[PDB]
Amino acid sequence: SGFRKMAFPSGKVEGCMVQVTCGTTTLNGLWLDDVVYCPRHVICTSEDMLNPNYEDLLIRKSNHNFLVQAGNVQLRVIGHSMQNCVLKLKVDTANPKTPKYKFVRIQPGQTFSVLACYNGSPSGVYQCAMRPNFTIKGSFLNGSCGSVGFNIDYDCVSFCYMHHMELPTGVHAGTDLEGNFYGPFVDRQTAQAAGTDTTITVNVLAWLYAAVINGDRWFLNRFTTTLNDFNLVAMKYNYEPLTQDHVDILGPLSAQTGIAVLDMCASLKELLQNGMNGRTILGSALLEDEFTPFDVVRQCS
Amino acid sequence: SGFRKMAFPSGKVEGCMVQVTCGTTTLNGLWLDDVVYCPRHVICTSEDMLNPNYEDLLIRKSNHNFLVQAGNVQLRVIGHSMQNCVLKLKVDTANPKTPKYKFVRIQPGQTFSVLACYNGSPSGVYQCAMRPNFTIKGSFLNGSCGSVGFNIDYDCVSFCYMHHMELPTGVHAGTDLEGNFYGPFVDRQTAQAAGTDTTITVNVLAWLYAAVINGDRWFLNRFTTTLNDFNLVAMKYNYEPLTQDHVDILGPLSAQTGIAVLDMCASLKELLQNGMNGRTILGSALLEDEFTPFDVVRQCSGVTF
Ligand SMILES: CC(=O)c1ccccc1C(=O)O
Ligand SMILES: [Cl-]
Ligand code: NA
Repeated sequence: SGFRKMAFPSGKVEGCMVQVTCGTTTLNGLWLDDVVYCPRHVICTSEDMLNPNYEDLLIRKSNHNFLVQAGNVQLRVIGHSMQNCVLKLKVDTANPKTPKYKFVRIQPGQTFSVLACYNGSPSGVYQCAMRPNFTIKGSFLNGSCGSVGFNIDYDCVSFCYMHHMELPTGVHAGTDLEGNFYGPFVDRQTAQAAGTDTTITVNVLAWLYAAVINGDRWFLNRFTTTLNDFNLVAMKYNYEPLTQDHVDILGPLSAQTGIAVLDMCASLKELLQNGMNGRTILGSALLEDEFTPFDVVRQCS
Repeated sequence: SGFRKMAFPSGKVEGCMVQVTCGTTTLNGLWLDDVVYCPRHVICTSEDMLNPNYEDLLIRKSNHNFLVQAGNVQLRVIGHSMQNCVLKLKVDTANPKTPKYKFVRIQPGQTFSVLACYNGSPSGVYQCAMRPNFTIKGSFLNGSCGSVGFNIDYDCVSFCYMHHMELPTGVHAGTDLEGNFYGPFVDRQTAQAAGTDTTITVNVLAWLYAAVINGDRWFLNRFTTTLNDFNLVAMKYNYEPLTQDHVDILGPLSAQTGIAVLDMCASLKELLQNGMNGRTILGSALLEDEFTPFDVVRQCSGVTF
């Protein structure tokens, strides 16, 4: 038992991290087979920050303007193309540490591990969720651009995030590994701000199910609710709407605990009204929204 | 900017994990050079665990009584011995993935990363503190025994923990890699409980410094205090006494922010007395005590491995 914010083992991603340099700009790249993926803004200079013309800046580069370093080895760039906001450097060596991998674009509420890297070297690993406003609450200093987010369900590494920038409110924005941003953001230093954030309702319920599995029942009540009445109350606390999809997804946790999803929704309504009265759930004094139903079942008995 | 609970990158340790089976018991081993380390209680049946005689049980065993698997490869066991509560299994082959490593014993209050494993397969990594009562608040299921805890200093892995058991309260107990328990526990199926725990004062202060550095500042104030004064408050609230050593360890963060430790203790004093006035610090409603001063400086300066 016990319940912890738990990341995937990072070894399969550590073997893929490299340094990419262009002009005076150094950031992280991701080395899979014979390709290195990195944010295209590596090719920008001081004035290219506001309104860069990427197609114009790239056409002015040759393969030999890109310095790629895997530890001590200098990889040789033989090819370069752009896909959306991601630059792809072909190299003469395929990475011998390349794992089974795939690229997936996740939805708001999904969780992944982040391997924070500086100068192509890993610094640490932690768990994040894609917020409903398409940002992540990360830990990223200058030089962390090119750091990736991933899941490792069953020895295959699914890459879902590459880090591009920090927005003025201290939250983080990036792309899938095909270079398409999550949310309405662009790789320009023009004024940008995230939408108002909301609490991931389905994840809060999954964590309440986790608390019950780990033998906590103090927050339950004899009440139930309609899905509609639940959504009318929840949205008054900036909670995401709960859909029939979300209800279906909680089915197995419902079955294991014998508490119906709409009975647990009644428990959540009460917690939102009363708070915790000096108690904690699974070690938190807040309702936690960065554990998915899949996360809860993976970690729990 | 931003501040998260962050583990060390685990790859150097994933390359050392193997599966050890003896009879019906499977659990995890650590394979370093030509030795596999695991808990001695692998050699016990359920009946044995009630009142085990490890000396006597172990001599009755032989090398071929121990199945050691590194992925889809059997290792050949050529020797077996016991050091305290750890079994050492000498094998015919050195781990070609052995990193630069030391065995280290940590102090209460210090943090480390756990690589949770099952059947010799790394499953997850998370950051823990050795509690003042010598338990860790882990996440472990059946089969997790032999999972290890570690730090990284430059390119050297310092192994500090091997998982042995869950206590009735949901918290976890284990040894260093020389087989000495952390806390007053024994490897036997018997009634054991965690001492009442306390809050790691110097870690809470480090976390308030991380809050300030990330622009969380409401809890600050014009006041200051003394060790004596604060410590009488600490004692009252089940906090560790704050030593002059703790105040010296926080020097960097007191500098880099222009808050003095007793300045910051005055903020913490008010928080324990008054509460958080329904606010949060770094997205917590609790005073968080599993970040060391080193953890805060490492994360707010970008130290790499
Ligand atoms: C890269 C990143 O997230 C970051 C972190 C801290 C300060 C600035 C940035 C930036 O957007 O360059
Ligand atoms: Cl998804
Ligand atoms: Na003060």
